[PDB]
Amino acid sequence: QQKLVEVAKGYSLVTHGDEQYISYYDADGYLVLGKRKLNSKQWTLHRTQYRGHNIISIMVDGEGYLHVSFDHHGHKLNYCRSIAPGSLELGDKMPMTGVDEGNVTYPEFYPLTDGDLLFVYRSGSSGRGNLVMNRYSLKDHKWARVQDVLIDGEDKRNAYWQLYVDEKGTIHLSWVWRETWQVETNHDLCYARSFDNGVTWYKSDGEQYKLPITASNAEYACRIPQNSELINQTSMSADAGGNPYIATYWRSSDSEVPQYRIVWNDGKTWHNRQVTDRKTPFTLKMIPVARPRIVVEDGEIFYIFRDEERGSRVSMAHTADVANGKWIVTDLTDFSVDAWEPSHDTELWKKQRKLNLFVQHTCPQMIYVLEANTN
Repeated sequence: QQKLVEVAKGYSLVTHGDEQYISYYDADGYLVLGKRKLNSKQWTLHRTQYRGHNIISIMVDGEGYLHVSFDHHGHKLNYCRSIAPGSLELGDKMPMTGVDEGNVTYPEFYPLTDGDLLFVYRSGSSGRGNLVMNRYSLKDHKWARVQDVLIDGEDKRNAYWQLYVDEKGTIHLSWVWRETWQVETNHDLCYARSFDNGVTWYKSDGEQYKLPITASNAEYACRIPQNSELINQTSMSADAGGNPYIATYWRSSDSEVPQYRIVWNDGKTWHNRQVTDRKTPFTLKMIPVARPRIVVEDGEIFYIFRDEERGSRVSMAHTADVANGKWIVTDLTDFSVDAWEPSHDTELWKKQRKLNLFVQHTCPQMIYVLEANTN
């Protein structure tokens, strides 16, 4: 039933309709775009005109156009669109809004209701990283700025964020704060959501934010102090009811051992729960565990990770119900993928409840799509 489907060797996975798209850098450093029909193993692979840092984000809009952004130097925005619906061929680089596009890192697309797109990036044009958010309107075929300043670290702070657009079109946002250049100064887990494509933001209790969101006015999903081995830049999800779930890891005050965690809000309060039972300490001050990924089905969680304790396999922790059920931990591979961190086809889960993972041994190594069993 589970399958490990070959793509190609390389030095980011999205379904639209019955086709799955992928992006990676080949051995010669060229950005490749590929697609297959679902339930087949034949990839059409298109080496683009662009050569490689090395972050690629793709998304397909409601018309079937592929939008692509890549971060090499962390300077000018690199943004292209396919020439036609369904095509892997890219046009020339183009602007989005033409404003604040000179110092771009960590591009991320998300799909919105009715075929529109969201774009989030880390802008460096102030001298420090700042979340900038744009929307692509399918009806007028242009990009517009949604927020210039959403999370404000004032003089004192950087933020590291993750987002998810749920099955109702709500934008979920969570982040950690970081005080200095040192990773040990990560602290806390904060939350916001928007029901109106990023115009207005709320806390989970229904209180409306007055923007920007600072450390003073933020909703704290969890208070986690500095020196807790709290990692930055993970992922989050939501169920069909719009309840948010955040996956990360940190170490409790009394323990030497960091543990994977799930943090979620049930409509009334925040909960957190330990996911596995690790025994090996590590400190962030080659990290032996990966940043986690999650998919959810009404409280049932599939939590994807990688841990030196388990031989650096692709691993899964699964619970039938995050509120009450035990976690069953298994390996999806029986081979090490070393420094790999999970990513998955977010749209395929939302539309079809199939979990597909981008898998590659990470230090040319074969890229695979792992088609996991979840029911």
